[PDB]
Amino acid sequence: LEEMLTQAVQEADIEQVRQLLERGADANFQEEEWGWSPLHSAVQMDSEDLVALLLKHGADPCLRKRNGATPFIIAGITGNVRLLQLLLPNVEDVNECDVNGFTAFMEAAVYGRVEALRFLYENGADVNMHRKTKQDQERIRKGGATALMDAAEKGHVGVVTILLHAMKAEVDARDNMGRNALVYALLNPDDGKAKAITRLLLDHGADVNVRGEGSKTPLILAVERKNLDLVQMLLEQEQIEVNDTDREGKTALLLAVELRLEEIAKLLCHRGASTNCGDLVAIARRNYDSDLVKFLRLHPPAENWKPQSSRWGEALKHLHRIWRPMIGKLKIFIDEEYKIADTAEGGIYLGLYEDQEVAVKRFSEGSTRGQQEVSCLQSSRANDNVVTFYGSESDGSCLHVCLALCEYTLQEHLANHRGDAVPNEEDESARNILSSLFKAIGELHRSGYSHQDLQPQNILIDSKNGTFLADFDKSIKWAEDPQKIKRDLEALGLLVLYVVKKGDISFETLKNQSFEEVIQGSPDEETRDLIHHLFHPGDNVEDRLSSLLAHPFFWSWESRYRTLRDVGNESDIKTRNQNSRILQLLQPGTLSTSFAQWTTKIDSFVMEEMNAYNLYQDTLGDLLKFIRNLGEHINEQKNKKMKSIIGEPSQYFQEKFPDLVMYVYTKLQNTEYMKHFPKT
Amino acid sequence: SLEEMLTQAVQEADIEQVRQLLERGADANFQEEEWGWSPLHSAVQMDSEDLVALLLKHGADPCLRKRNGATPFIIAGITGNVRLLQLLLPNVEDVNECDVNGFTAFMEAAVYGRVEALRFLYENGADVNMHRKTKQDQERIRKGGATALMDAAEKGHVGVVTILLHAMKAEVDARDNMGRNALVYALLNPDDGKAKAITRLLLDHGADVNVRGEGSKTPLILAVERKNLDLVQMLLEQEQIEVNDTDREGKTALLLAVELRLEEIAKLLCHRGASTNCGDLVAIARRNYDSDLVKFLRLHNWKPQSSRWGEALKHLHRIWRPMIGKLKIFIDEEYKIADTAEGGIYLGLYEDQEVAVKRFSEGSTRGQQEVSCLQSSRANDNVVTFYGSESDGSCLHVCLALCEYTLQEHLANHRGDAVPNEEDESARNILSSLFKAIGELHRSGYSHQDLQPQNILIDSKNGTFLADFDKSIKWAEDPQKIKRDLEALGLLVLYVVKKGDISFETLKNQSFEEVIQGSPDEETRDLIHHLFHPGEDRLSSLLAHPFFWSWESRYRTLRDVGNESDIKTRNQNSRILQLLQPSELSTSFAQWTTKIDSFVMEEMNALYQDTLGDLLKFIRNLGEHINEQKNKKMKSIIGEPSQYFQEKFPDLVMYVYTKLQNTEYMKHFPKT
Ligand SMILES: Nc1ncnc2c1ncn2[C@@H]1O[C@H](COP(=O)(O)O[C@@H]2[C@H](O)[C@@H](COP(=O)(O)O[C@@H]3[C@H](O)[C@@H](COP(=O)(O)O)O[C@H]3n3cnc4c(N)ncnc43)O[C@H]2n2cnc3c(N)ncnc32)[C@@H](O)[C@H]1O
Ligand SMILES: Nc1ncnc2c1ncn2[C@@H]1O[C@H](COP(=O)(O)O[C@@H]2[C@H](O)[C@@H](COP(=O)(O)O[C@@H]3[C@H](O)[C@@H](COP(=O)(O)O)O[C@H]3n3cnc4c(N)ncnc43)O[C@H]2n2cnc3c(N)ncnc32)[C@@H](O)[C@H]1O
Ligand SMILES: CCCCOC(=O)c1ccc(O)cc1
Ligand SMILES: CCCCOC(=O)c1ccc(O)cc1
Repeated sequence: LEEMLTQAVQEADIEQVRQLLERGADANFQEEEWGWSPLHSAVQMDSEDLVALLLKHGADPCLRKRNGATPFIIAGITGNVRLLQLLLPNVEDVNECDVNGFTAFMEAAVYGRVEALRFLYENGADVNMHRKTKQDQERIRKGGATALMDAAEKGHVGVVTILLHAMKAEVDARDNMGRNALVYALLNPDDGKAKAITRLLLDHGADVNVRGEGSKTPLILAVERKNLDLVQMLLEQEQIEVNDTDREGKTALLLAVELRLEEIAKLLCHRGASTNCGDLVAIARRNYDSDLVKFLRLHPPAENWKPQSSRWGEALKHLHRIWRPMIGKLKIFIDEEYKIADTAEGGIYLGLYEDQEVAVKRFSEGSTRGQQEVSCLQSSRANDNVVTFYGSESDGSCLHVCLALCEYTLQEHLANHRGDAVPNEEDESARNILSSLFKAIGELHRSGYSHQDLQPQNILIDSKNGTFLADFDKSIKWAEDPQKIKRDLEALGLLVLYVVKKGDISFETLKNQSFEEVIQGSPDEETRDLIHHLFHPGDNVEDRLSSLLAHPFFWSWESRYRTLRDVGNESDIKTRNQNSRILQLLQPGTLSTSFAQWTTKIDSFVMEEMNAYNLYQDTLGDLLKFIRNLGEHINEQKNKKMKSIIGEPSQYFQEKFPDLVMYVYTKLQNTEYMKHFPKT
Repeated sequence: SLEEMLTQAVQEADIEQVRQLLERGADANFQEEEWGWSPLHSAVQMDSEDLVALLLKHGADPCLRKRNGATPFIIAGITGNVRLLQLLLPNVEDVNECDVNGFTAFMEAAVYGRVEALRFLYENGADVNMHRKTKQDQERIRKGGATALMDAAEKGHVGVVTILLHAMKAEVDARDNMGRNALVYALLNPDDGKAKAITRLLLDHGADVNVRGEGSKTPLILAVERKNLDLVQMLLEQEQIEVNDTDREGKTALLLAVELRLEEIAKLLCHRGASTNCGDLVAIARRNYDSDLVKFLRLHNWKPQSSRWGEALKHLHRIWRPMIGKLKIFIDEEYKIADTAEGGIYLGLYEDQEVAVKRFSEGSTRGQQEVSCLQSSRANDNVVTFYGSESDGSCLHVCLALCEYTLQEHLANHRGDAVPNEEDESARNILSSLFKAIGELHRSGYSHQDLQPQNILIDSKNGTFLADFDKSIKWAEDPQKIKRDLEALGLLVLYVVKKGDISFETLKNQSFEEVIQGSPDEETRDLIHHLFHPGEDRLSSLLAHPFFWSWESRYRTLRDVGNESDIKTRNQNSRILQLLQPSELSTSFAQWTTKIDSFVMEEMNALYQDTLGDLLKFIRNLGEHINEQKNKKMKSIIGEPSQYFQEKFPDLVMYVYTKLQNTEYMKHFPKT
C-alpha cells in the first residue's frame, strides 16, 4: 500500500513515480527478499529519467542488494554509457564489486557491452582483476577469473579482441583452479566464435597445456567437440603435448578413435601421438570404420574386479569385461546371459552403476508403472528393509531404475534351506524374515505408500540373510484412500503362513483360500492369533504392525519359558492366594482349555516328586507355580530322571499345553504384570 | 590353432596366407564364441574384395549369424561397398533378412550414409518402409520401430534423406512404436546446417508436426531448446501447429523462449498466439536482464519432512534457481547448515527431495573420496544415505540424507530428560549403532579417520548415522590406521556415557590412563581398554560386552550362574567352580559377607562365606525370594537388587564375564 505503491516504477509511468514520491516514498526502501531498490530496478530497466529523477531526490546509487551489487555495477550490464556517467561521480571506486567479485567492468564483458567497456577502461578499471568471492567458495578453488575469460566463454569475440590489444589484458592469467582464457573459449558451443577467440588467444601467448574440468587439455576439448580445425590450430603451436590424458587415462587420440573421427585421429598420429595406450585397431574395428582400421595397422590389461554377489558373480565379471556404451552412470547389456527375471515391461538385468553391481528394472520411458515405482522408491531411502535404490537413467526411450543386487527370492530361499531345520526345533529364521517384513511394511506405510502386491516373488534375500522389499510399480500413495492399507496387511497374513510352513504351501493356494481356512492352516496358537490380527487390523490401522512386533509369536522359546516361570514366582501364586490381584487376572470365576486337569496330562512319575512339598491342583496358578518350581530344579543332581523324561522343559510345556503362553499373554496383556513379558 | 591363424590372417589382409590355410583345411565358417564373428563376417566389415571372393569360393555361406544375428549381407550394407553386395546377393534367400534388433542391409546403408549401396538394395527389393522388429524385452518398452528414414534423419545424412522421400517411396509420417516420426529424429542432429535441410524436406512431404517424443516435447519445443531461429520459423509456417501444447512439465515453447534468453524466438511466438499466462513471463525476462523483452510484454504448496530445516526449505522450494543436474541449491547463509575445510554444507533439493550438500572443488582429493567411501556404504544402515553427485564444472556437489542434529546437539537437547543415577539405556543405543556402523565400514574396506561427535548425525527418529568421509582411506593400504577409529570410539564411549558433559577436545587431550580413570564404572573401563588394545572384526563381537547388558540382564545372568548345581552343592572340583577361582588382584567381593547390611545376612543363612561361588548362590537365592511377604523389610533395605549388588560390588559383572567368556557357561550371558 505504502512503499509497494511505487510498484509504479516498474509500470514506467513516471507521473505516478513523480507524484507518489510527491506524497512521500522512500526511494531507498529495499524489499528484503532480494534487496532491490527503485534505483536498482531503474538501471536494470534502462531509463534516462527514472534513474535521473530518483537520483534527483537523494536515492543513493551505492546501496547494495543481496547479491552485493550496486546500481553502478549493474549499469555495466545494460551497457548504457551515460547511465554510467550519471552515477560515475557518485562512486568511490570504479572497481567496486559484488559479493562474488564482479565489477562494473567485468560485467560489461560478460554481456558484450563494448561502449560501456571502454568508458570504464580509461577511468581506471582494472582489466586484469580476478574475482574475489567469499571464503566458502574459495576453499573449493573457485574465483580468480578475469574479464577476458568471460568475454571468452560467452563468445564476445568483439569484446575479446579489444582486451588483448587496446587494453593490455593478461592472456595467460589463470583462475583459482588454473584455467586460462583458452579453456573458457573451447567450452563455447558456437563453432565459429570458438575458433576466432582461440586464434586470438593463442597468438598472444595463451598456454595451450593448461587443464580444465576432467583434467582435459585444450586438445582433448577439441576432440570431444569433434572439431577438425581447432585440433589443427592447437597443434600448429609446437609446444602442445599430444599424449596427455584426462583424469580417466585417455589420450586425445584414444578419444579420437573412440568417437569414430577419422581425420581427427590421422593428424594426431602424423604429429606424434602414441600408438600404444590401448587397443586402437580393435576400437576402429567395432566402429565399422574400415578406412581407419586400414591406416592404424600400417603404424593386454590384467584385471581385478571382484563381484560381491555369489549367484550372479560370473555373469558380472563378464559384463565388466566386455565393452559397452554408457547410459549415464549405468553399464548394461540386453542379453539372456545377464537377464535376471521377466517383467511386464523390459525385464530385469544385471548392471554396473558407477562400477557397482546392480539389478536393472527396465520400463518404457512413458510408463505409469515406472513413475510410480520411482516415486515410492524415492520416499523409502530411509527404510532399511527396502531394496537400496541407486538411481535412474533413461536412454530417451526406456527408463532404467537401478537397485541393490540380491541373491534369492523368498520362495527360492525357503527351498534352498528347507532341510536345515530339524523337524522338532524352533524356526528362528521365520521370525527374522517376518519381523523384517513387519518393519519394512510399517516404514513403507509411515512414508505414505501401500505396496498393493506382496507375494514371495517381491521379497528378496541378499548375501547375508537380510530380507528386502522390492517391486513397487503397483504402489499407491495411501493418504487419498487410507483404507487401502488393509490389503498390505492381508498379504502379510498370507505371508506369515507361507513362511511358517516353510514354503510347503504355495502362495497361490493361499491366495485362493478364505481367511478362515488359512487360519485353520496355522500350526500353533501364536501363529493363528497373529494372522487373525492381520486380517482384522481395525478401522484403526494407525500403526498396528509395530505393536504386533511384541506378539508372543515373536518370543523365543527361552523367553516364553522365562515369562511362564517369572509369573509362577509371584508371591500369590506360590501361596495359592485366590483373592490376590494376579490370581484374579488368571482364574476369576468358573475350564475348556488344554491345561484344565493339567495334573492329569503330565506323566505320573514327574508329578510325584514335584509333590516333594496341599498338593498341586488343576489351577492355572498351580501350573505356573509348577513350571517355576521345576524350572529352578530340573538340573539338580537328585532330579536327573525328571530331566530325562521332560526333555527340554520349554518344548515340553508348549507341546503338552499349546494354548498356555497365549492364554497368559492374553490375561496379563495390559496390566502391571506385563513386566514379566520379554523385552521387545 | 589351425583356425586361429586363419582369422588373424584375414585381419592381416594376408591373402596368400588365407589361400594356403584354407586348402590345408580351415573351417571358413568357424565362429568365435564371444560374439559370433566369422572370417566371412570380418571380410565384409574390413572391405576387401579379395578376401571375400576367396572365402565364398570355399563354402563360407552368407547366412551365418553373429551374436546380434547379423549376416555378412547385412554387414555389407554398413561397409557400403557395392561390389561386395553383388557377390553375396545370389546367396541370400531374403534381401530383408534382419538381425535380432531388426536391422536390414538397407537399414544399415541408411545409418552409415552409403547411398550407392542404398540404391543397389532398393532395385533388388529392399523394403524402404520397414520398421524395426525386436525381441519382447525391447518390445514391452515401446522401443524400436524406427525406419530407414528416421535413422537417416537423426544421423543428419542429408544425401540419404532426399533419395528416400523422392526417388524411393519413403513415408514421411510413418511412426515407430514410441510414436515419433522422422521429424523429431531430424531435430536431434547437432549439426545446425544439416538439421535445417532435413527438416524442410520432411515438412514438405507431409510430416505431422504435432508429434511428441522423449520428454513429451513437441517438435516446436525442441526447436526452441536448440535455440535455432530458422528451425522455429519453418515449423510455424504450417498453420495447424499447436503452439500452446506443452511437455511433461507444463512448460511451453514461449515459456522456454523467455527462460533461455532469446528475444527474436519469443517475439515471433507471441505474434502467432502463444499464451501470455502459462507462467509469469515478464518476471523471467526481468531475472534474465533483457530490457528489450520487458519492453514487449507491455502489450499483454509443498511440505518438507524436516522440523529443524522446515521453514528454510519451504523458502528454497519457493525461489527460482538454476539446476545443476538434479540439484537445486542456493549458496546463502540462510541455507548454510555447517562449514567444511572447503565449500561448506548447505541445504538443497535433489529431484525435489531434501538433502544436505557437501561442496568440494571439482579436482579435490578430499571430495573424491568422500564419494568413493559413500558408494561402498549403500548397504550400511548406520551411514548417512547417499543420493548422488552433481558437478557444475568447478565444484562437486555430493548430496546426502538430511538429518536433524549432531550427536553433541542431541545430547544437549536431552540432557535434562534424565534423573541423576538412572540406567542410561540411550547411551547403549547410540553406542551400539556406532559399533555397527564402524564395523560395517571396516568390512567394506574403509576407515573413517576422524570420528568426532560433529560427524555423528541424529535424524527425525532418534537413529544415529556416521557421516563425513573426506579423510577416509581404503585401509588395505595401511591396516594399522584402523586404530585411529577404535581410539576415537573409545573416546566416544566415554563422551556418551558422560551424557555430553565432557567436551570431546578435552578427551582427545587426555592420556589413555586419564580416560580410564574418568570412566564411571567397570564395564565402561574394560570396554575402552579393548578398543585401545584389540585383536579383525572385533567391533561385532564387543557388542556382546556386558557394557551393552541392561541392569536386569546383568542381574539375570548372575542369578542363572548362581543356580548352577555345583555352585549350590559347593562341589569344588566341578567345572564351574574351577573357572571361578583364580594370579588375580584383590576384588571388592572378597569378604563380601562383611560388606552387606548386617540385618539382611542373618535371614539368608536359614553357612555363607566369602567364595565367589557362594556370592552367586546368594544372588540366586535372594533373587527368587526377595518379593515374598516374609522378606518385606529385607526388600526395603536392598531396594532394587540389580542396582544394590552392582553398587556394592562394582567389579562383579566384569569378573564373572571374564571367567566364563570362552566356556560352556557362556550360555548364561544374555542373548546378543
Ligand atoms: N527489480 C527487482 N525487484 C524485485 N526482485 C527482483 C528484481 N530484479 C530481479 N529480482 C529477483 O532477484 C533474484 C536474483 O537477483 P540478482 O540478479 O540481483 O542476483 C543474481 C543471483 O541472485 C546472485 C547470485 O547468483 P548465483 O547463486 O547463481 O551465483 C553466481 C555464480 O554461482 C557465481 C559465478 O562466478 P564463478 O564461480 O563462475 O567464478 O557467482 C554468481 N554469478 C555468476 N554470474 C554472475 C553474474 N553475471 N552476475 C552476478 N553474479 C553472477 O547473483 C545474480 N546473478 C546470478 N547470475 C547472474 C548473471 N549471469 N548475470 C547477472 N546476475 C546474476 C531474481 O531471481 C529476481 O526474482
Ligand atoms: N571382426 C570382429 N571379430 C571379432 N570380434 C569383433 C569383430 N568386430 C567387432 N568385434 C567385437 O563385437 C563386439 C560386438 O560388436 P557387434 O557389431 O557384433 O554387435 C553390436 C552389439 O553388440 C549388438 C547389440 O548392441 P546394443 O545392445 O548397443 O543395441 C543397439 C540398439 O539399442 C538396438 C536397437 O536400436 P534402435 O532400433 O532403438 O535404433 O540395436 C543396437 N544397435 C544400434 N545401432 C545398430 C545398428 N546400426 N546395427 C545393428 N544394431 C544396432 O549389436 C551390434 N551393434 C550395436 N550397434 C551397432 C551399430 N551402430 N552398428 C553395427 N553393429 C552394432 C564388439 O564389441 C567387438 O569387441
Ligand atoms: C532372485 C535374485 C533376484 C535379483 O533381483 C534383484 O536383485 C532385484 C532387485 C530389485 C527388484 O525390484 C527385483 C529384483
Ligand atoms: C545437525 C544436522 C546436520 C545435518 O547435516 C547433515 O545432514 C549432514 C550430512 C552429511 C554430512 O557430511 C554433514 C552433515
